[PDB]
Amino acid sequence: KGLGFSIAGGVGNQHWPGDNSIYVTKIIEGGAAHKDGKLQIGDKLLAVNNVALEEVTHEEAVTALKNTSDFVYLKVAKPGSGEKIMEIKLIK
Amino acid sequence: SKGLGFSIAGGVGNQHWPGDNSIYVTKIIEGGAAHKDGKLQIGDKLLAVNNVALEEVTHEEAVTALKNTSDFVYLKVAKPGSGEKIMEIKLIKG
Repeated sequence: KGLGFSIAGGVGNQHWPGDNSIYVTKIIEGGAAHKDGKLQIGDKLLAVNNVALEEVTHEEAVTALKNTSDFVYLKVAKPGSGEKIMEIKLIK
Repeated sequence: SKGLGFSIAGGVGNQHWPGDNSIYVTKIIEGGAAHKDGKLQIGDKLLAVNNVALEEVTHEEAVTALKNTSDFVYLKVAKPGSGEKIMEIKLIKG
């Protein structure tokens, strides 16, 4: 990053007991994610580009974030919403 | 994200055959843009999508290039056999 944010969670690395989801835990100031403004700390990462982030390890979630091009398509759910999915496009 | 009517495989870190990083067409949907145009074939090696070279890239990158396409798409493609090596194939999204 790159995109200026950090994540926690993953299978075998649960951020809440019993939940395998990836979560944003840190958003760098004046970084790509921040400058856009849509992404918030606590948001669940559903998918990066065409790679689903449900039931993957933390390492796979990082790999998925590296192997975008400069063009990034994030799918995200806000904590306690819907389920409603939201798309966030970002440039590295 | 897909209206060109085909799927790919291969890529750095996701080789279709050992040692081979190339992107290959592995599926073509009957009735789709690729099918109705008729030039693209299962087995074909995909070299570019518009401005994006696909020589030594991850599968995620190759997919992403095909994701960020508009109405008219330019594909560069390597055909085996006795013809010209590179074929360009332009397609309209359905």
